[PDB]
Amino acid sequence: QTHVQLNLNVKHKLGDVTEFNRPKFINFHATINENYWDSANKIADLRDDLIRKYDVYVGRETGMIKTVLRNVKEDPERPGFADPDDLARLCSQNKKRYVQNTKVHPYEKYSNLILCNQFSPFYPDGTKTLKGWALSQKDTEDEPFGTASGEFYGRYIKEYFGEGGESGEPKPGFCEVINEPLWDIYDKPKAPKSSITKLFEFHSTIAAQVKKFNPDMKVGGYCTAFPDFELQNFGRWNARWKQFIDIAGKDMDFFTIHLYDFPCKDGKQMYRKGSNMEATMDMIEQYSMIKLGEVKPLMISEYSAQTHDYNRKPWSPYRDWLRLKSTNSMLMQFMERTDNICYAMPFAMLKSEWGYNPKTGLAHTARMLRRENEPESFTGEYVYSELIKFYQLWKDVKGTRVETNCDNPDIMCDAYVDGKNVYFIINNLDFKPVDLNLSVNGTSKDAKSIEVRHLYLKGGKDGVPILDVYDAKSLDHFTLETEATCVICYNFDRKVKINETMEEVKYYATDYLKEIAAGKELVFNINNVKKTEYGEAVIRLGLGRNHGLSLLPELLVNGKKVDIPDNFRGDVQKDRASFFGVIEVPVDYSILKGNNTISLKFPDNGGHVSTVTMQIFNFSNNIR
Ligand SMILES: OC[C@H]1O[C@@H](O)[C@H](O)[C@@H](O[C@@H]2O[C@H]3CO[C@@H]([C@@H]2O)[C@@H]3O)[C@H]1O
Ligand SMILES: OC[C@H]1O[C@@H](O[C@H]2[C@H]3OC[C@@H]2O[C@@H](O)[C@H]3O)[C@H](O)[C@@H](O)[C@H]1O
Ligand SMILES: [Ca+2]
Ligand SMILES: [Ca+2]
Ligand SMILES: [Ca+2]
Repeated sequence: QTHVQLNLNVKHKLGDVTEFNRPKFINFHATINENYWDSANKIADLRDDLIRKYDVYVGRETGMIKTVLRNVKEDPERPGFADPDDLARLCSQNKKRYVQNTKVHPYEKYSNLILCNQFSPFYPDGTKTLKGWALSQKDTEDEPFGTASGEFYGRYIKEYFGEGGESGEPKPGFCEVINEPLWDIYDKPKAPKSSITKLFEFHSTIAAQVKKFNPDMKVGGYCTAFPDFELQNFGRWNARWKQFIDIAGKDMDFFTIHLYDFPCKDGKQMYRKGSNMEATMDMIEQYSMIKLGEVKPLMISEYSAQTHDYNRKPWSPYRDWLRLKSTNSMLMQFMERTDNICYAMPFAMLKSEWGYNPKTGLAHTARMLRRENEPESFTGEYVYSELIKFYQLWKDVKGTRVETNCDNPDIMCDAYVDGKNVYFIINNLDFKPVDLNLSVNGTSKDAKSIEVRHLYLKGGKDGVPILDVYDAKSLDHFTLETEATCVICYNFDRKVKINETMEEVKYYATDYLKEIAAGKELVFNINNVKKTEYGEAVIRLGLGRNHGLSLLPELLVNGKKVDIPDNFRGDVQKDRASFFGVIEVPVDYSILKGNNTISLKFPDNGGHVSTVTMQIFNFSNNIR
């Protein structure tokens, strides 16, 4: 059994973040003004049900800007530039439409828009628009590559957006440069395999042009389709994200990636959830520290699962479950880094009827709504898909973060206190049910009530997701289902008193990315660590090694032996080509000091230590 402990009087502080951020986390890939809200739905006022009742935020949109780019006339004075007058005209037409759409204006308080360009025709590779012209491909001193694309983007933002309501749509919170560019440039079938670093320079040019027209706008990149750092023995890291940080890092306000699990690609299960995405995110942060001297805010503008083996099938509840389980796990992991995550958006769109292909009968694979007669036919009014269960599960969750601990790296836990209510969230990374023994410490009173919410799969493969919601007189034990999530809601007679603090600080090494040779000591240094009287600590070993190679180095911390656990967060990565993941190693707090030496010795040759980082948890008093 796994012991899960909730210390509800102990605030968990990370940087200056102490509270659950619903807009940052409980959101989806939509806008308040898409016309799909307003027709063909069983629920008459769908915004009120989805946005208001469930308290769900938006969003991200690429289609409006694409339509303007693809239809704008060319500047007669400057070949390869959008005409400023026609651009203003098209933007004005759209702005007028927004201004007249008064029913959506009260929902602006739920919206912080991520704007982004689709790859084509924004990337200036010669692709022509519907008006028969291509964005300038020049790369001169006065017209660096992407100048015309950048000017288009900057002018679009300036011309279309207003200050809310009758003044126009509020400005975006964040401007991503370009969606999944290296997928199109390098990796897709029949990709041209043009210059990778040219794309990175393009980001600097775009940022400068956007900020010429819109000085306060945050710009980011590179919006990576598949951040797969270990590939080609870390050659992929060295050619891509390393270079992007080196070239454009100083010019970006935020970094942005996409994170998709592959639960079923030609019958293989290749997950990021668990230790793999920890390694990806640690490598971005660690190298940012080395090169830039700071961690850059990270956006995850799309995440969950891509379901290859089900993507030529019609809709099913099971396909939605594949997405749900990835979303819940990834979300917990992003919550653990809330101080350095600026936005994380599960990839679920509202309706995307544009994505329905009448040739094949295939609807879009990530929708909040589906037609009543699906999967048999794409007919009938729209009703919620199973993805609504995510928003049902997370309903109400807010408040001050408090300390949890669970003694199984495959179980993730978190908790938030909102007055009299406490939300205790537990997620399973294991592929079997896990029996939990629950302890709630820090109050003298029993809860007045307990509501259990449990999201799991019934009936195995091709089964259905179930959201069980029930009241419990007590909850000392609970079986969490395979890859399942529960949210346990405790309600107390009076407001819960939070009277202690646990402050988490994450420290980075002076170096990274070291090759492993058998019996050869690798030495890392983590310095200026601040200790208090009482604390705990975790060393985070990012390892990228072929299968068959040891994940159990000899570890010395300040000359003292520290044991490495057999179990780490998530799966052993069997169907992946190699192992890439962070092994989390608890370390006795008394071994640590301000300047620390971490030594690793492996028994075999090959692979790399990608990163060594450390989390310190400092307590206000002797809370253990
Ligand atoms: O990298 C593996 C690929 O497998 C293919 O079977 C799949 O079609 C392909 O999907 C693509 O993935 C991202 C890049 O472009 C979109 C497309 O669906 C998506 O954003 C990819 O998964
Ligand atoms: O494919 C054209 C449509 O794309 C929609 O947005 C998509 C694209 O960017 C976000 C979202 O998903 C990605 O995979 C991209 O393909 C857009 O909303 C529509 O109006 C069309 O442009
Ligand atoms: Ca990409
Ligand atoms: Ca990559
Ligand atoms: Ca494990």
